[PDB]
Amino acid sequence: AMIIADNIKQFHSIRNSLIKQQKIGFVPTMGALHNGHISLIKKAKSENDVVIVSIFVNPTQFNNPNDYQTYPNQLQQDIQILASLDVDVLFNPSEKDIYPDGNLLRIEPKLEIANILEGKSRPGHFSGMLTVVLKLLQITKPNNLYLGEKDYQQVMLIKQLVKDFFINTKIIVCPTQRQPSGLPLSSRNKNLTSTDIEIANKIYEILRQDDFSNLEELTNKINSTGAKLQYIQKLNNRIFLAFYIGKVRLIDNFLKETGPS
Amino acid sequence: AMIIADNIKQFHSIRNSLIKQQKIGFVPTMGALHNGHISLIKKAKSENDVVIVSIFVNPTQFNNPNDYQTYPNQLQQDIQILASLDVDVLFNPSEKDIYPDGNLLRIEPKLEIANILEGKSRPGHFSGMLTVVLKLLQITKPNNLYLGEKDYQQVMLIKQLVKDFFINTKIIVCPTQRQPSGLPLSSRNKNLTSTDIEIANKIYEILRQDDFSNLEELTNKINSTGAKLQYIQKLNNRIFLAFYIGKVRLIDNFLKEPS
Ligand SMILES: Nc1ncnc2c1ncn2[C@@H]1O[C@H](COP(=O)(O)OP(=O)(O)NP(=O)(O)O)[C@@H](O)[C@H]1O
Ligand SMILES: Nc1ncnc2c1ncn2[C@@H]1O[C@H](COP(=O)(O)OP(=O)(O)NP(=O)(O)O)[C@@H](O)[C@H]1O
Ligand code: PRO
Ligand code: PRO
Ligand SMILES: [Mg+2]
Repeated sequence: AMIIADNIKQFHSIRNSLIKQQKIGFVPTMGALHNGHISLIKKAKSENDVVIVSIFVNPTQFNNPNDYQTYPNQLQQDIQILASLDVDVLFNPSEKDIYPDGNLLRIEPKLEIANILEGKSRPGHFSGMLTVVLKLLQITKPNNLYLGEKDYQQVMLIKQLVKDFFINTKIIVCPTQRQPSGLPLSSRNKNLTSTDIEIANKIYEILRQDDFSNLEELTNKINSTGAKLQYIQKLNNRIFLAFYIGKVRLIDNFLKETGPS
Repeated sequence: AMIIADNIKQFHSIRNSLIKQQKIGFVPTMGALHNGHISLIKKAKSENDVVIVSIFVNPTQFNNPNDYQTYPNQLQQDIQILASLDVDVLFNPSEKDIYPDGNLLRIEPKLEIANILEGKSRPGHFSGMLTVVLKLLQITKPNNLYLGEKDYQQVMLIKQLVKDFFINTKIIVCPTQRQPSGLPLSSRNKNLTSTDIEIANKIYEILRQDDFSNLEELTNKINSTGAKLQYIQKLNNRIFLAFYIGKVRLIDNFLKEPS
């Protein structure tokens, strides 16, 4: 019963079948679906008449090519996961349908929140994500859109985007889903070995009780577990970080006062 | 009968009060209307049930400050003109309206056609225009967009923009309106002096005979008029050129065989 639009043409026909009198939620993803994804969907299903999920791994937002090839995909499973949530439409285009001409027109952010943290760390990542998210919104024309708090600046950036471009959509920000350790669910977590999860869980032991008072000391702890701490910083009440375990790269942010978990 | 909407909110309630059975044409402009502009509008009135003209001078497209200070305002004369055309809606917003938070998000082109001609001589300009046109379209949501062939690159660029961003609007291209001399109707012309105006026509009488076989010579000819030629080239079947007369900056493009 879930419909699958494999290309834009299919999706357009579906999309122009629905009335305006009714509510369309949209959850975009790169697939390899986990409990975090699933939470956004559920919430979408609670608030809307039609739920659209897209799965596209957008090339232009990967600054790291090996990351791009390394990126997990299991579509047949994602479809099964998606159909067991009674998702109405899976939009699953190819690069060729999103970028018929290649990437010739791009959103380039100039803001402070764009030059820090994830923005400094992955150059061009934000441009790419902003370009695809604009295109996805234009295609899906949703009433409601669901985003994880996990990628915080992503949310800010998309909030500005829909404002600046006069896109009529509510943005709902969903809380980050975590493991008991406090470790946030991530698709790239599939790529980490048993040895790494050990480290990862160690890191979160450290984070779970720590002051955040002294940041240089914490880096030292985290770097000692074998992961490479990339950035860690305080903004308002909130801590942000990124780090590598092996070749797998993970980000997190949470309220300083409460978290992770 | 013409609604003048000086802000987005006013404009929205107007935009969304309209039926699907009505076709909306849009003619974006920077104001200071001349017959070039009119020609576009006369063509929109003919193909549409509702015509929307906008006047916004977009700061973001200007790569020269004095060009921006220079840029001609006749707002009241423009309202008049737009009224004797029986234009339905005049949308003329302010900067706060269009860039509520400043200019944070930009359309940036990477293609050759944005790296040549007007693109070299006006850095930042194409990104500026693309951003405003995107906003303008996202706001007006029209069926038909009317653009002049005079800004050729821009036309090409807006054609890309529309296709890349999945906006359903037809692009309709309209022929350059000219003075008898062949000089293209232009807003900045209202800045030419009476003698500068005669220099323009000299330049165009020179263009009216050239086989365009030697451009350095055509160049020296143009420059001997007092003008300062910025560039001239053939790409495909056409000439593109731009030049200065004093402070005023003008451009053209046409088939090798400006009538
Ligand atoms: N643990 C999570 N809790 C809540 N939302 C999440 C979580 N993880 C991801 N999301 C959101 O799901 C959407 C898709 O994430 P996704 O695009 O698939 O790529 P990613 O962030 O680079 N790798 P991943 O960690 O799986 O998201 C985004 O809005 C994410 O913020
Ligand atoms: N002489 C002309 N003939 C036909 N169309 C024109 C002419 N001049 C301008 N237009 C078009 O009218 C629309 C608005 O132009 P405009 O906003 O005034 O920017 P512009 O290129 O600086 N125009 P201008 O300064 O008047 O030459 C654009 O699509 C133009 O290409
Ligand atoms: O462009 C993307 O892929 C990001 C990921 C979550 C939704 N938006
Ligand atoms: O209106 C504008 O912003 C310019 C001139 C017409 C098309 N682009
Ligand atoms: Mg994913």
